[PDB]
Amino acid sequence: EEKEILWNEAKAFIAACYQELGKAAEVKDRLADIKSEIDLTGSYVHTKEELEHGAKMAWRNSNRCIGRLFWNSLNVIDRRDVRTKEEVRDALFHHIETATNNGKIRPTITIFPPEEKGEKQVEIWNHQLIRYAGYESDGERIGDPASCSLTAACEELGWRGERTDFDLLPLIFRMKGDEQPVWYELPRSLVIEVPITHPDIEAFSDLELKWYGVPIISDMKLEVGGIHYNAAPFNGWYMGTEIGARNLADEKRYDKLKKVASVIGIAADYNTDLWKDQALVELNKAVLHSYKKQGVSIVDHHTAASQFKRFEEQAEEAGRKLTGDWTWLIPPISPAATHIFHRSYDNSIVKPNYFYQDKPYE
Amino acid sequence: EEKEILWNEAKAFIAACYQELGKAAEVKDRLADIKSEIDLTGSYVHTKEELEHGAKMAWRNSNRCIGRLFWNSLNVIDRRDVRTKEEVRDALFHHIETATNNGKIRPTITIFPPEEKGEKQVEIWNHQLIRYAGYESDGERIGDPASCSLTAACEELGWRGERTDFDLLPLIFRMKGDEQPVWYELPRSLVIEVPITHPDIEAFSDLELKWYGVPIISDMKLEVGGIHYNAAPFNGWYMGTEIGARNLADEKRYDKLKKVASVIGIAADYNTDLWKDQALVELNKAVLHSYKKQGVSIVDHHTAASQFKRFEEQAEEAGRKLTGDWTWLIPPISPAATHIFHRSYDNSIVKPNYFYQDKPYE
Ligand code: HEM
Ligand code: HEM
Ligand SMILES: N=C(Nc1cccc(CO[C@@H](CN)COCc2cccc(/N=C(/N)c3cccs3)c2)c1)c1cccs1
Ligand SMILES: N=C(Nc1cccc(CO[C@@H](CN)COCc2cccc(/N=C(/N)c3cccs3)c2)c1)c1cccs1
Ligand SMILES: C[C@H](O)[C@H](O)[C@H]1CNc2nc(N)[nH]c(=O)c2N1
Ligand SMILES: C[C@H](O)[C@H](O)[C@H]1CNc2nc(N)[nH]c(=O)c2N1
Ligand SMILES: [Cl-]
Ligand SMILES: [Cl-]
Repeated sequence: EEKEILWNEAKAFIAACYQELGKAAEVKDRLADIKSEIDLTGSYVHTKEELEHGAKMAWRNSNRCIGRLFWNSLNVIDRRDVRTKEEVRDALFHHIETATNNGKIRPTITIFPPEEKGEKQVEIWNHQLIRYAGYESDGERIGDPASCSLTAACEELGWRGERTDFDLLPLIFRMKGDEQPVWYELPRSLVIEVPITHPDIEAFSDLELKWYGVPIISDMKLEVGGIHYNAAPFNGWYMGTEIGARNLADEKRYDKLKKVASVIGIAADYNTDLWKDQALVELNKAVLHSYKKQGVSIVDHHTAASQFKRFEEQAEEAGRKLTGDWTWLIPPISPAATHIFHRSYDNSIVKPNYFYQDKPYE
Repeated sequence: EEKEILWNEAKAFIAACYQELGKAAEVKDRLADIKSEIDLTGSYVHTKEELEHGAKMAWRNSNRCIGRLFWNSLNVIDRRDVRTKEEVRDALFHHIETATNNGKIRPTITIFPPEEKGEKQVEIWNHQLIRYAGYESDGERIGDPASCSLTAACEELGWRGERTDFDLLPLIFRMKGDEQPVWYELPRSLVIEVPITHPDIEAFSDLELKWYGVPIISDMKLEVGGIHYNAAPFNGWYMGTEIGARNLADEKRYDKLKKVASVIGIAADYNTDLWKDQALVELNKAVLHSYKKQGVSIVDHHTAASQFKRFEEQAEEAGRKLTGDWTWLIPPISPAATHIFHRSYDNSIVKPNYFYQDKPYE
């Protein structure tokens, strides 16, 4: 059964992929090769062309992503050759360095050996390669609450955070055959961070806010033609609202709106004053200003939705069905000011794609 | 078949309604009476108790409405006795007067005779009882574009608008047996309007914006126990974002954000400045300020979502399933600042309920 699933997924993927690459005449022979390989080994190996186009198709098919206009320019790094934890560490360090590109962010994915029979070869524990620790004791929170459980697991492995609000978590991953993950501190020279200041309000620096430059999602499974790449970290650049309307604003994250209200000089006393809305706008202006001033890539939500509109037009022109998740594509501020809010999207799942998988901790 | 549908819908409604009213022992005899009445007449007549509770249940079941906490205090006016167009006009004038209540808005529904065999007795053409006309010629728009088609139809019936940006449309409705609807100008003494000013920015009055006090939806069908009340206008009060983030802001409505930007003294040149977001916040603060200053009821979106949270808790406490449409319940500004954004809702349709119906014009 598992073997039949693989072959059916393989057939669909190779046909579509080779059609897109103008290789339709080669499908028959490639599918023959594959069936034999599956018959003998219980699996098959993608060509570098298949793996690269597959990762790009997976991005193109991600219903929740507003940044898909740029799917075809994804930089795919093939690391299916790694066998040791030093090689994984160095590959993850390299990804950070080349994706960061001195601030001019390059969308990149590094692809590690895939699952064999559901057995992982490399298991990454981080949610993002660069993220801040979170702590709770004594009732008072320090850092990013979304990182509380992983931070606690790292402190079970001999690591200790300084307990600032912005401790960088170490890389943490497990190799097939090892019982415990290993961890490595991130070299600070690799990690660009951006201090948050406001273009007009000098007091805004009093909040001492910062965020990291490059979001690199490292806990999703890339599925391509029935092959499960559970370890394939990827990055784009931030849309500013992710930082300003969610990471720094959510009550269960950094919860900064009352402090923002205070430094911008407005009362935070009455719902009818819309002080939360006003604070959210100024915090989001500060995030965009600060990234731009630092020379780190970022996109505002209006420009992002305009880009997504072009992606919709591109799909229609290419004769491709468009899929999307309206509830995630709308930005969390001024959503009715974007075209997204005023149309609907088919939320069907199409493969290749990126999928959630169970956490190894918790 | 139609008759079977009616009986099945009647059974479900009477059982549930009488259960809620502590009248469970009367269900059997009432259902007997009903089946006979259906058998003889092809229909049945609600008691005043059934009609009143039915309208309230219909509101409670409206998935898209954030204001449902107050469903049980709906003021139901029974006008199933009307037979003439003068009686309909006077009933609609009365609804406006008693719902408006000098600014302290009372949620109210007036219920007219229902469809008989799909044949309407009274057919209301207005989308809302109080709404502004819209015109397009010469390329330039005047008034509310959402009213363009109905305004054109009214001008086919001998009415003529002054072509200001805020012309009040007349009431327009058709009686069973008449080929054309009749129209009646609204007495201005019945219509409260609110000029839009800003609490801190004096220049805001230069925009000369206003909106009407009471939104009274008059084109939906109330369905209760298989009976179709196609004419049953209802009103609550506004949530401020409806006016400030949509009616005055949408590009296909009054499209005022660039003018707002100008009077609040910010540039409207760069997406990264978030000038649309800032303009939206100040316009929405002005709307809430102006309604409050005029003594007209209105709710801000933060308070409304807090009320909706209580509605969710009330349902769970009463053992009632909650249904909702996430895509409409989230407010169009700062939606992630409300609890609504962070949970999900079952969008199942439950009756009694309010439904769209085909327009008689267009
Ligand atoms: C180039 C810049 C990019 C931008 C501005 C962008 C923007 C976004 C945003 C704003 C989200 C919503 C995230 C959230 O609210 O937590 C998102 C989701 C997503 N993006 Fe993109 N994205 C970009 C590139 C990429 C790349 C390169 C990939 C993969 C190759 C990717 C795959 C996804 C996926 C899978 C999700 C869904 C995550 C989930 O369900 O939790 N995106 N994107
Ligand atoms: C008491 C104050 C009320 C408030 C603040 C309120 C709030 C709202 C809001 C903001 C919407 C979304 C409208 C839009 O975006 O166009 C809505 C939808 C709705 N409300 Fe309420 N509402 C209230 C009372 C009522 C009443 C009294 C009824 C009926 C008896 C009602 C039935 C509905 C229905 C049917 C919709 C959906 C309209 C559609 O699908 O187009 N509401 N409500
Ligand atoms: N653990 C799960 N999933 C899960 C649980 C909680 C949260 C999440 C994801 O949380 C998101 C909340 N906003 C955060 O996602 C971060 C993200 C994802 C994609 C793009 C993001 N932003 C960017 N611009 C980019 C990052 C990388 C490329 S572009 C950020 C996932 C599971 C569910 C079922 C089985 S496992
Ligand atoms: N014509 C249709 N429906 C339709 C078409 C276009 C638009 C609409 C409704 O437009 C809404 C856009 N936001 C406007 O609804 C106005 C509204 C509805 C409910 C509550 C509203 N606000 C309030 N606070 C209240 C008004 C009355 C009680 S509370 C406003 C409905 C049909 C579809 C299928 C068959 S007919
Ligand atoms: C396509 C989309 O569902 C549509 O534009 C909806 C979105 N959510 C909404 N929500 C409310 N409250 N009112 C609306 O008119 C809309 N428009
Ligand atoms: C319940 C709801 O679907 C959930 O909170 C979603 C809403 N839309 C979202 N949209 C984005 N882009 N990111 C998110 O984390 C969420 N959260
Ligand atoms: Cl993030
Ligand atoms: Cl309205």
